[PDB]
Amino acid sequence: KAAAPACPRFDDPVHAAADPRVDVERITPDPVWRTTCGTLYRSDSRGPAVVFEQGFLPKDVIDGQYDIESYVLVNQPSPYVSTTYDHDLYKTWYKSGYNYYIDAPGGVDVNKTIGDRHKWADQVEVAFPGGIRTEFVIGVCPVDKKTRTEKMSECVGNPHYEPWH
Ligand SMILES: NC(=O)C1=CN([C@@H]2O[C@H](COP(=O)(O)OP(=O)(O)OC[C@H]3O[C@@H](n4cnc5c(N)ncnc54)[C@H](O)[C@@H]3O)[C@@H](O)[C@H]2O)C=CC1
Repeated sequence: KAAAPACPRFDDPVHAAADPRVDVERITPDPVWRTTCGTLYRSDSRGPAVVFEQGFLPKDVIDGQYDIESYVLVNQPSPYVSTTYDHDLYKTWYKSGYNYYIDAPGGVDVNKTIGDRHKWADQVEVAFPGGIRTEFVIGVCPVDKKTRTEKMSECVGNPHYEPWH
C-alpha cells in the first residue's frame, strides 16, 4: 500500500481554460476553487472526434451568465463548462451519449461556493470558467441509453491527453 501525494497548485486559477477571455473578476459569488486533482466527469452528447479536437469550449464567455447559482438553477449560455465529481452522474442524463473523463486543475467547486442546500447539490458540480483544453480530457466512454451503463469496450483515450501529476 501507498498513500497518495498532494496536488500541484497552478498560479492561474483558469490555467485549464480553453477560452482564456473568461473574466474571473465577474464570477459571482466569490468562487471557492477546487484544489484536488481527482478524475472529473462530464456528460456530453458530442462525439470524441469533436471534443478531442476542440476541448470543452464554453458557450458564451463574453455575455453569458457569470452567476453560478443562476447558471446551476437555469441552464443558460455561460462562461462555464460543467463537470462533476460523480462518475455515475451520467445515469441521470436523458440520452447524453458519452461520459467524458477529465484530469484538469482548478474549476469552481459549486457546492463549496453556493452551499450544498440548493436543488441540484446532488450533482456535486465543478464549473470550469473558460472551459477545458483537450490536453486535460483523458478520454470517454459511450453510454448505452437503454441500461444507463458505459460501453466499456468502446471507451476511447484522447491522444491529446497530457498527464501533469
Ligand atoms: N454535463 C454534466 O455532466 C454536468 C452538468 N451539470 C449541470 O447541468 C447543467 C448543464 O448541463 P450541460 O448539459 O453541461 O449544458 P451544456 O450547455 O454545457 O451542454 C449541453 C449540450 O450542448 C452542447 N454543447 C455544450 N457546449 C457546446 C459548445 N461550446 N459548442 C456547441 N455545442 C455545445 C452539447 O451537445 C452538450 O451536451 C447546468 O445547470 C449544470 O449545473 C452539473 C454537473 C455536471
